[PDB]
Formats: sequence, structure tokens, C-alpha cells
Amino acid sequence: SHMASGPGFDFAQAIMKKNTVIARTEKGEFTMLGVYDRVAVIPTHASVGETIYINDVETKVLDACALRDLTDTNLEITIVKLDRNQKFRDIRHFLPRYEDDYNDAVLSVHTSKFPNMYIPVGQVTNYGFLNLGGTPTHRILMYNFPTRAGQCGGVVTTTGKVIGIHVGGNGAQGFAAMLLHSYFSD
Amino acid sequence: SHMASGPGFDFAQAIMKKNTVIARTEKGEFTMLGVYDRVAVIPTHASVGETIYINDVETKVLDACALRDLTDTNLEITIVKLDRNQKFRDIRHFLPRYEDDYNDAVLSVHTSKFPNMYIPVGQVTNYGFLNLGGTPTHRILMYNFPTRAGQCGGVVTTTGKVIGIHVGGNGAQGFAAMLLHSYFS
Ligand SMILES: *[C@@H](CC(=O)OCC)[C@H](C[C@@H]1CCNC1=O)NC(=O)[C@@H](CC(=O)[C@@H](NC(=O)c1cc(C)on1)C(C)C)Cc1ccc(F)cc1
Ligand SMILES: *[C@@H](CC(=O)OCC)[C@H](C[C@@H]1CCNC1=O)NC(=O)[C@@H](CC(=O)[C@@H](NC(=O)c1cc(C)on1)C(C)C)Cc1ccc(F)cc1
Repeated sequence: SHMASGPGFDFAQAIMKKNTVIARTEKGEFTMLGVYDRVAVIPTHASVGETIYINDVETKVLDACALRDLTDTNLEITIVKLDRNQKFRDIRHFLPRYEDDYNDAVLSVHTSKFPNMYIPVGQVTNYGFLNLGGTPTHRILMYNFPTRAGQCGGVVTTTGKVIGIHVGGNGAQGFAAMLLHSYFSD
Repeated sequence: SHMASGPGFDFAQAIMKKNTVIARTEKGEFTMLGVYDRVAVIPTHASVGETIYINDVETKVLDACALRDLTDTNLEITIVKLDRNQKFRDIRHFLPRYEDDYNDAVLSVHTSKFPNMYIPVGQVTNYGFLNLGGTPTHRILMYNFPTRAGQCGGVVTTTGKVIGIHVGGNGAQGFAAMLLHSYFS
């Protein structure tokens, strides 16, 4: 069915090894992408509090911002600033500047149960609006793969671009929230 | 952590897309590797009967042979001949001819819940003998990855070599049965 490229697999591998951690909230375990310095991202439905477990180390959250567009609509991204010695590789230059469609993407998961899994998801479409668990959400990417709980937070990449994080699905399709350069560079 | 090469991921993807199906027995679902014609392999612990579900289509098993070496020891490979119109790409030339060690291997799964997932497992070592669920087993490959149930039948590959199928683990390590060219020729 779906296929990815060699450089695509190697690009995903480099992001996972250097820019992901296992995050655990009250709501469960999630893959977490670190973007730069001590700034990382996680789906809003994870309900981040004043503390979070990062690789099983409880870490103080210095700040969190649940992202909403100018229509005050959910984007399902929550940016968190972490009180933790280690800093992230700056990967902002891999973030897209515009909404777009993509071919042969890869979904990568980093949890305790699946500490290094890679899933080619195929063509990613700009789906736009989504009724996500009853919450209207915008800037959604869609792919036809039977995604599962525990893949939320998973990083979706193309060769050279980190395009989103997984946030939902219906049993036959997966949905990711867009990542955009403007969210982190202003 | 564990790492694989682009060519490694691309070879595994080609094997999965062309030479794997979802097999479901009374004992559960397993990844099933087709080797040539209508011949496929599955772990013996799947307890294959006279029928099997191949991609949710009940298929008549024409023959099955649970492999044991010349010491009459379990190998955990079962070769099945399937009553199935479509035939498999012959990939016998990718099978190793002898026991060996491998680097930066990949474990690939094709089940209903995880249809085509890829896991770098790192260095694969010829472990040899294993007491698998109380059954003495030979020709076992070992890799340090926390494998799980539902990854049994998963194909272990390196670029150009189909080296084994997953059959067990202990929570910190995974174990696969060797595949050898002599089994099919
Ligand atoms: C991962 C996160 C999770 O499980 O909950 C965290 C506490 C999970 C992944 C999906 C599960 C099933 N397959 C997946 O990929 N995410 C969720 O469960 C979100 C809610 C959903 O995905 C719902 N699906 C839909 O709403 C939907 C809409 C369409 C067109 O198709 N499906 C569930 C019914 C599966 C978690 C979430 C996010 C934002 C919210 F406002 C509420 C809930
Ligand atoms: C895959 C098949 C399956 O789950 O269905 C069979 C009921 C599963 C994979 C392992 C599960 C846990 N993690 C895995 O990778 N395979 C099994 O459960 C076999 C038995 C085992 O793996 C045991 N482990 C050991 O024996 C062992 C030995 C050493 C040195 O380290 N671990 C369980 C304790 C997990 C299934 C099997 C195969 C052949 C038999 F004769 C009996 C049982």
C-alpha cells in the first residue's frame, strides 16, 4: 500500500533520535517533539499541568500555550516550555511556512511500549476543519492509515520537513495537526 | 538507540508490500511471509489447522510441515501450502544459506492493528539454543528490543537478506527463528 523514500526514513530517524522524548501526563503517554532550546509540543487533549514526566523524570512546566487561530478555533497544539537541563536541537528550519499537501509521509512513534517505530502513511491531504472528539479543530492533515491511541504525538515527516503531529483518527484514517514555522519564530 | 539505513528500510518495505499477508489462526493473528508460489511460513505456535484466514479470507491449507532439525529439536518454523489462486514473488534468493550474525536489522509487522510498521532492532546475534515457552528450540537469532506479542511472524531483514521471523521475547530482547535457503530447495 503506502511507501516512503530512503532519505525520508533517514530524515525521520534523525528527528526521533535527537528531538523526541517520552511524555506522560495524567491522560497517558505521548510522543513529544522538542523544537528548540527547551520548547516542545504535545496535543492539547493531553491536559498538560504544572508538572510532566519526560522520560520518566518529573519536570516542571514553565509555560504552556494551547494554540488557537484567529477565529478562536482549536488547533490541538500545545507548546510547553520545560524546566530541564538538556536543550533541544533547533529544527525550526524544517518547519513548513504554509499549509500544503504532501506525498509519502512517515509517522514515527517514541513511547515506552514502542520506543522506535516508523509507519509510512502515504499521501497526506490538507483536510482543514475537523470535528475532533466533539471539538471543532482547524488545520488538520489526513492520511488513510488505521491509526491507534498511543500514536498521538507521533511525528509526521517528509524528507526535509517536519509537517505535523498525530492527534486523532476514526479507525480507518489518521489526523495530524499542522506545524508551521510561524508558531515558533516571531 | 538502534538505527537502520535507507536501503535497509527500502528493502524491508519491498518485502512487506509484495510478500506478506495477515494470517489469523485460532491462536490469533500473525504476520505471514510468502516465499514462492503458494508456500508461506508462520511460527509453529500459531497452531495452524486445515483452514486459515489470509487477509480475512478463509483458505484451505493443502499442507503444513513443522520444522525440526536433525536432532529432532523444534525450529518454530511451519511451512504451509495454501489453496490460493495468487502466487508469491519468489524471494528464495534473499534467504541466507548458513547461520550468521547481522547488523542494523529491521523488524517489520503486517497485522490488522499495525498494517506495515518498521522497527530498527540493531545487531542480531546467533543465539543458538532457546527454551521457548518450555520447548527446546534451535537456530535462534537474538536482538535487544522490547518485542511484544503481535509481532510474532514479523520479518527480520537486512539489505538483501531475509534472515528470520519473530517468535519470542522476554521483555527486553526479541528472538526470531532463522530462515535458510535449504528449507525451500
Ligand atoms: C490518541 C490520543 C488519545 O487516545 O487520547 C488522549 C487522552 C488518539 C488517536 C486516535 C484514537 C483512535 N485512532 C486514532 O488515531 N486520539 C484521540 O482519541 C482523540 C479523539 C479522537 O480521535 C476521536 N475521533 C474523532 O473525533 C474523529 C473525527 C473524524 C472525522 O474521525 N474521527 C475518537 C472517537 C477516536 C483525542 C481528542 C483530541 C481533541 C479533542 F477535542 C477531544 C479528544
Ligand atoms: C508472539 C506470539 C504470541 O504472542 O502468541 C502466542 C500465544 C510472542 C512474542 C513474545 C511475547 C512477549 N514478547 C515477545 O516478543 N511469542 C511468545 O509468547 C512465545 C513464548 C515466549 O516468547 C516466552 N518467552 C521465553 O520463553 C523466553 C526465553 C528466554 C531465554 O527469554 N524469553 C514468553 C515468556 C513470552 C510463544 C511460544 C513459542 C514456542 C513454544 F514451544 C511455546 C510458546
